[PDB]
Amino acid sequence: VETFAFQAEIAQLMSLIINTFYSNKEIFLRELISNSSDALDKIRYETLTDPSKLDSGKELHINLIPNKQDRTLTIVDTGIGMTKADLINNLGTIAKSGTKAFMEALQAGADISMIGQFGVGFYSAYLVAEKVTVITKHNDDEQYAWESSAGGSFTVRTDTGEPMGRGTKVILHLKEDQTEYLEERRIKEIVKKHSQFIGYPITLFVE
Ligand SMILES: O=c1[nH]c2ccccc2n1-c1ccc(O)cc1O
Repeated sequence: VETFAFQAEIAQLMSLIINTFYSNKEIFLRELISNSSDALDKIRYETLTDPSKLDSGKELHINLIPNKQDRTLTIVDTGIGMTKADLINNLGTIAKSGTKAFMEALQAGADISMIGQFGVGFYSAYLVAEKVTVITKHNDDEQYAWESSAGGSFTVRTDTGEPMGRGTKVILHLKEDQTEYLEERRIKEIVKKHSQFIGYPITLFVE
């Protein structure tokens, strides 16, 4: 198990998110589904020039799996996935995002609301989760599990668990007061309101 520090600005962004009373928390699901769609688009385009890219799995979809017993909501996609390097760089640093302008924008006009337009939508997961685990398999690497309960650091380790072929699974370990996101009716309404036009099947697994 390797432990890494988040880039300073990401750590600051996470604390803000972690501690906010921002009301419209449901946007977290929109952001994760939008990230999954992007990942699926990526593997799908690459497969136009090289069909063998789908040897790890031909299905392109997104599944939502609430688990009331474990208090987890899991978002699984079969997109392009992430290499170890991608995990460390993309979830650990500002990378390609507009993080700095977002951090500045506490004086522009928008609050916590425009996160997704600044390329940092992923972190909205911390509005509802005390901890996030990301399990991922990219065609070019082994399967890895990234995890963080914020606080400034994250871990990365080889994942020997159930093989996924290719894709990314985000497991949200929900805060005790955010269990509404495990309710079928709530999940349905959020998908309909924010993600209805996503170009891949989004399937809710009923408990
Ligand atoms: O695993 C991934 N590879 C990607 C490539 C491009 C965009 C998003 C990508 N993702 C990705 C990132 C965050 C998620 O919540 C889900 C994902 O599938």
